[PDB]
Amino acid sequence: AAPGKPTIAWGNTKFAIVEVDQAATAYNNLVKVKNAADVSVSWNLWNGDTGTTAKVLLNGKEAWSGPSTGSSGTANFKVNKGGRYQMQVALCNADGCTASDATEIVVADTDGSHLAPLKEPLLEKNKPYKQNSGKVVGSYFVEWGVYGRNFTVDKIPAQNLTHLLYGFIPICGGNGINDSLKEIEGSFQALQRSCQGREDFKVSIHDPFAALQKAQKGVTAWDDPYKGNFGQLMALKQAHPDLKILPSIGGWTLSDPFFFMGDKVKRDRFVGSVKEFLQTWKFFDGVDIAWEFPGGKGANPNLGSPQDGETYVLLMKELRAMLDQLSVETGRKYELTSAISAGKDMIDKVAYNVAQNSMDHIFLMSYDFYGAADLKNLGHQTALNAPAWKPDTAYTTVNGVNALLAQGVKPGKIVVGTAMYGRGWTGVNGYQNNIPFTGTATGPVKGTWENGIVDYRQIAGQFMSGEWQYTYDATAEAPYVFKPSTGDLITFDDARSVQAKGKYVLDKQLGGLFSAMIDADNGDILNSMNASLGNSAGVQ
Ligand SMILES: CC(=O)N[C@@H]1[C@@H](O)[C@H](O[C@@H]2O[C@H](CO)[C@@H](O)[C@H](O)[C@H]2NC(C)=O)[C@@H](CO)O[C@@H]1O
Ligand SMILES: *[C@@H]1O[C@H](CO)[C@@H](O)[C@H](O)[C@H]1NC(C)=O
Repeated sequence: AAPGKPTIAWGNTKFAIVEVDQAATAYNNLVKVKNAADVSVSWNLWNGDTGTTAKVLLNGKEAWSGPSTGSSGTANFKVNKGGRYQMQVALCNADGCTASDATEIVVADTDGSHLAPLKEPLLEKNKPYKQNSGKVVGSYFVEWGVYGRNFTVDKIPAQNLTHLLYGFIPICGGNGINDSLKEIEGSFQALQRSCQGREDFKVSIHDPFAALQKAQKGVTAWDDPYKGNFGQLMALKQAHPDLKILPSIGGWTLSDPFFFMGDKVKRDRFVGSVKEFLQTWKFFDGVDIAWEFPGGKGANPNLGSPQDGETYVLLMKELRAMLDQLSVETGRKYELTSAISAGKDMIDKVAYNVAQNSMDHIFLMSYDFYGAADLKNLGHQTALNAPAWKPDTAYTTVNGVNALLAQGVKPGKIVVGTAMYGRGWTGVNGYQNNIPFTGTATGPVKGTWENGIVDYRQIAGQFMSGEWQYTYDATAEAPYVFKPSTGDLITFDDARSVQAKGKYVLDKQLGGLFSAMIDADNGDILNSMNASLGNSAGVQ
């Protein structure tokens, strides 16, 4: 007679191709990429003959076979593809095979193949749009936004984006390499701990707790291998397979290492570490380079060289070559993008007409044109055009676009930036003709989280009532609010100025719109980005 029916032993059923060490702070130890997950199953036979061969089946296909030598057994084998499998133990003899009932096993991998889709309702004022314009609709999400801001990946209105950028991936390095981080309490030390035993100029993760270990919706079970932002982003990819999720390397305080990459030894090490990062974290779709900025004038006053423009072009070409190779190895398309200064002087330090051939999208940082760092020269921080009271204003969106086009950049490469926050001043005084910008300030406006910066959610929620004036400057295409009793003046984007940018993008055949930072919107800004680019209302 055929063997008795085996009973699968109670035991762990959750396995991982990329293993996470739960007691490690160094990135080198935190993540272990394997070629396959090590899976184990045991069984007992309570009734009948134990057979002569035991097999482990996954969805009916043998993953392991061995002699059946007694009433209990154990099998260890490898599984090289993530997902969920119906696992059975079968006992066989010459008279037949008898299979256990199925037990589901989970084999995790960093594409999120083991995760249920993270498909969350739109929150606040966000309304559904279809991504059918063919234009970029992008936004950055910041790693540390999950703390005080409480803005997690399940709050991203992901169906309303084509591109979600993750800020920010650091480049390893201590003294002289990441000195800009020392201005943020604890942050330089946090990077040194993440990078312990890891070569300078390789990428890492700045905050492994936020990125991988903090419990979040959909990744709360203790043995879920990937939690935090990365686990949720994997689940988000399962819900939105066409969303491009890009890691952004750099930003204001993590850009110092780029200034050393004129040394090809370092640049090669960096590019290779980016490839390894994308092979490790399969849910990412390419790389965004947020080097602030070639030539200097970013966070570090001691960095910047006339060589930086050449280094930037070489870096883009080598990144593209690495991504093209990764693409044909995987069958996937990978994107290379960069966030760049929108000032003409800064733009002209780089030959973007050359670099554009390596890049899918240029994220033009057409914001922060004015702010509390200068209390004497006030202006619109993210306007399309110059205002009527100063038509020679240098820092406008159009002037940045025009600087790129004049180099020879194709317009379809250029993604115009919108702000989901305001910048502002206090004590504005001595202005003429009811235009507060013609005055001078005494300090920064009180911020939501940081001095001189106010989330758009708070502008709409608190500063559009009471004593606050509201004015839309139709020449500049820029709104502003002003409280005369205290001289508080805030410059920001609203639905109308975003609409003007979207129409400008369509008219000039630009690439689309993007914002920083997604957590600060109440929905008004992203809704307008979508509508103004011609995306249809509804769900896809
Ligand atoms: C588009 C651009 O280059 N904007 C600059 C701002 O980024 C600078 O403010 C800095 O912003 C970063 C985040 O991007 C903060 O981490 C940093 O603390 C902040 N620094 C200061 C001094 O506010 C700004 C500084 O003058 O310069 C541009 O606006
Ligand atoms: C900007 O400064 C804030 C305040 O210290 C910090 O939280 C954040 O990491 C900085 N942003 C970037 C992109 O460096």
